Amino acid sequence: AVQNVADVSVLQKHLRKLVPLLLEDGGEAPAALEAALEEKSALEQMRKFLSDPQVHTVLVERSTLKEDVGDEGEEEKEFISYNINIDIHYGVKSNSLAFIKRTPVIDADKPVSSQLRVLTLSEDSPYETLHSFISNAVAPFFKSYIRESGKADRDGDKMAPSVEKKIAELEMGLL
Amino acid sequence: AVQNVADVSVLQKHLRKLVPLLLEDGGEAPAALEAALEEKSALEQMRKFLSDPQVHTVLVERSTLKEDVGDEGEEEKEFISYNINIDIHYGVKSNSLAFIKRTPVIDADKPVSSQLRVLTLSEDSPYETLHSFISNAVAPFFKSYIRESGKADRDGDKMAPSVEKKIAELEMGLLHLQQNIEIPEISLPIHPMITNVAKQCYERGEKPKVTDFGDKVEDPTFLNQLQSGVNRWIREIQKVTKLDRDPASGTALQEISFWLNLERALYRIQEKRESPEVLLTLDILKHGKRFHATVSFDTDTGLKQALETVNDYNPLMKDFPLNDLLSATELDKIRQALVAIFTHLRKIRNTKYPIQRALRLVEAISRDLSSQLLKVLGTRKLMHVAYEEFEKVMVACFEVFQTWDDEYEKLQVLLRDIVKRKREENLKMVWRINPAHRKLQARLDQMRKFRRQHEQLRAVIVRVLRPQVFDAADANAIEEVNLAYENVKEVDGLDVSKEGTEAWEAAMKRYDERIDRVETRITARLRDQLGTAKNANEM
Repeated sequence: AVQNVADVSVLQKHLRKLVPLLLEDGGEAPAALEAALEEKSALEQMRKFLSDPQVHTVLVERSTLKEDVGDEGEEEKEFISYNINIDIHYGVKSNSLAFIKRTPVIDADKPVSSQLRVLTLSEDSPYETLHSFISNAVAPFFKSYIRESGKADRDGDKMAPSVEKKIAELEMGLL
Repeated sequence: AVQNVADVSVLQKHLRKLVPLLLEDGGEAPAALEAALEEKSALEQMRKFLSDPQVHTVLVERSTLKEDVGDEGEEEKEFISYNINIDIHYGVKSNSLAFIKRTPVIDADKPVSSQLRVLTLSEDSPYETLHSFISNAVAPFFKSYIRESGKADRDGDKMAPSVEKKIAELEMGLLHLQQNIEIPEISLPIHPMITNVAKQCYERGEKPKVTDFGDKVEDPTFLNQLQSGVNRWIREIQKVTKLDRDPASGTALQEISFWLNLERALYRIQEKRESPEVLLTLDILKHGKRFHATVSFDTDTGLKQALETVNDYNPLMKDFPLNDLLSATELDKIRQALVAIFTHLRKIRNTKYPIQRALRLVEAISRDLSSQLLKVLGTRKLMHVAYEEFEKVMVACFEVFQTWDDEYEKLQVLLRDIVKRKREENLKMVWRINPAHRKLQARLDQMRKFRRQHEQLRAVIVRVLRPQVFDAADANAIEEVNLAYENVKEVDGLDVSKEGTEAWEAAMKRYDERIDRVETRITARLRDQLGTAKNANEM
């Protein structure tokens, strides 16, 4: 929703201070993040994402580009870059951070970081990526909540055991 | 793989920088985090996490503890309480940060954040969250991965498209996500001091006044705290107000429960905010001209329009025949309730309701029928149901289904009436609906057929298979018809699996094989007995 909306500056600065801690494991914002700040297409797409409640998903793809080389027998160097993504895409040799509004309504007064839900992805293998992550994400948490919340004692939705079977077959197929 | 074990300090600093923004839009690594964060209880836990190439889950939370304080003056005191866990579960009144090692042992020399993925926890509705977020995170990503990897190009492995299909099964299979949590009301999430002061000023029975609050009646900090609490309460009631189960993916029982739940909740909240505490709070905040809170509360009700949306009570008019149906165990009562509920549906016309939602509810009714009538027929025990009684009960059930079909047709007429109404606004008018029971009825009707033929196959054996009424072929064929009848009788019954009908069809094509053996025998006896003349026993 749109009653109060966080500014481009504050959100982008938060992202600038946040990303290097992740895609550099505690590094500092590089020139790629500078371009991300200056990227007008990104500058508008993030405004659309923050404003529009139709889509609550956004993606930033710190991309590695095959930089040409002129060295003496040394293969081509890798150059860190940036990409903005309203949708999500199969990143290749390009690390990614996903931000989807945990709180669908958008408010500047509301903690935007606590208004957003954070995921990330480094390109090693999508198969094990999805499998292991959903496994150690929904196997313990979902089962714990359903068992301990008394829902296992509630017949209102026998939907939970069915989707437990669904989760199990998900993990089987993905592994 | 297994590599160097990381140290506490590096990841500790990383998470310390990451948390405070994610938790409360700042905080800059609060010491409450660091107290038990540095504690040996968490320290050995995380040493095991980094070292053991088998554990890949951890849950660091920080509950804003609702510390109940018994001292007079207020109700509760806001508190901070960092929490360490190695397993993940729904933290109550708190959001958490999970961390999954992508490498079974993680080191600092390679980027830790590269070898481990971050999850962050939702306390509002963790299930709806995880569902929607996993969907929006993997399904488009997985589709893009399939397209770029060319999984359709190499058909040697076709399991990735199937896992895409099962991901779709997950996402569109459950949307309710155990919806309709029956939250009818909550406590008062506002300033505690004003509440306790008004409580003590009214328990005396002397009408809590403007002045008894002292300067707090005009204190800017006190009034701002009142506004913040009122805004918290109004946001909570808006959140619970905007809730609406999707008509699909549920059931008519779910819809009626949803309707009644929202009805009683809106009643209790339309009777709750009128408590004198709320009234005096608003009055004394407006005393300092805190008009923003007043206009917000005036406009952020969000329930009025919902109240007229529920002001239709033909809902209950259909609900009662639904209850009769749920209690229905016999076909006559079943389509009696069908007639009544359809009449009430025709009576919904004067009321306002989402048309697509109404259609989805009709489909929910249709397959709820399918289910309960399946239960009824299984009760009838068609497994070895006798011939004539099978025909009788099937005629009954099939004419009840024809009554349902007439109800369906008149419902289409009502849909045309609904389109006539739609002429007032002219939105989408896509119409498509199909109860599964038809397929069920499919099997039903085809079973009637064999029953017919089998009857015809009995007396004629005494007539045509009997020698002019040979004995050896007669005996063989009567034995075969009896045994084939037995096998086809006990092969399937109330069984409603269509593949069960197919197996039955194999059994009856074998039946017809014996029958054609009989046809050959009887035609052979025919022709070898022919040639005499036309009259009677000759032709």
